[PDB]
Amino acid sequence: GAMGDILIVWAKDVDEMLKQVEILRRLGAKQIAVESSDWRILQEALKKGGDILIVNGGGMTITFRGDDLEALLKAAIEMIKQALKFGATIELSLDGNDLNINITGVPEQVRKELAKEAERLAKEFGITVTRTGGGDVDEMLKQVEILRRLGAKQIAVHSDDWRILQEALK
Amino acid sequence: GAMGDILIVWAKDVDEMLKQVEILRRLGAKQIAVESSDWRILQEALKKGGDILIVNGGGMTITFRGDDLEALLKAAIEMIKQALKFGATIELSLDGNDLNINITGVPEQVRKELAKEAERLAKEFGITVTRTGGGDVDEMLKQVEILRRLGAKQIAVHSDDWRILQEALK
Ligand SMILES: [Co+2]
Ligand SMILES: [Co+2]
Ligand code: NA
Ligand code: NA
Repeated sequence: GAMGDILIVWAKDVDEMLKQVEILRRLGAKQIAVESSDWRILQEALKKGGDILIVNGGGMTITFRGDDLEALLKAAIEMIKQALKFGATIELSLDGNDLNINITGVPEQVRKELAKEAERLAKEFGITVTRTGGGDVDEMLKQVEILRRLGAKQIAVHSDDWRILQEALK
Repeated sequence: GAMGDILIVWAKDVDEMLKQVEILRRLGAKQIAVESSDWRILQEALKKGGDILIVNGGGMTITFRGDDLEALLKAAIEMIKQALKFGATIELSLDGNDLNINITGVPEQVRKELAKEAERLAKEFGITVTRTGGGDVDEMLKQVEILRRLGAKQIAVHSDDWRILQEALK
């Protein structure tokens, strides 16, 4: 189309992803890329007829959940300050009662520390936290091969994530 | 490669972009996609031999600059709280004395309000701010055609950004 060739959907829930894809198709979108830390969401994107995926191999998505938005924001803000100081690239978005934080470009020991602070911050502010991805490099290599067997044509990875993973492979 | 087909570089400076691309090529990267609000950075990515670009049509990058990181973070945190409440998707990263905030999925009037808060917050915390992109939809359509004439093969756009732009076109 006139504005581009590919639309990028960041998918945090299978149902929300399928609804978003259908809305874009009705507006006349032809190619939709799906980004997720959740391997099951990317497999569902392929099943729906997509073939462009954005993976997160070395990083993770932290999801804070709670009815008080100001408490989600206080938890998220501490994660953001720490992650940026460690040199990570962050993607944030509000989705109902959920605040999603996609973190890339930090080594395994730093990812482990951030995942621990997420649990601590959730207890402090009286909210729940979910962590998606964070796998070792062998799990990533296995899940990418599975996406390819299921008919992925183009798999994209954040450069900072790819550089962390290459250093870890060596 | 084994981890994917395409590496994504978020480029905020032409020189930093060219250095990043060269580092990835030395590590054996074959296809590198460049993302920027800055049309000149995307044209430079094409000149260097790239052909996959991620554009920002309706949104903007806010860049806070200053020697005190705690002051950059206080300015950034207020932008993050406001932008998330308005339903925008945000991308953040520290780059030397710069804090970069890529904002998509808010209408023109809300983008205008956020750009004003950025100026105000910069004055409050004694730091400088730069705004990149924020163009009208006609400028986006013109700059996409220019990227295509300069040899772009695949242009990606965030779905939230594309939906804002489609509503604005109508
Ligand atoms: Co991403
Ligand atoms: Co982006
Ligand atoms: Na903290
Ligand atoms: Na504020």
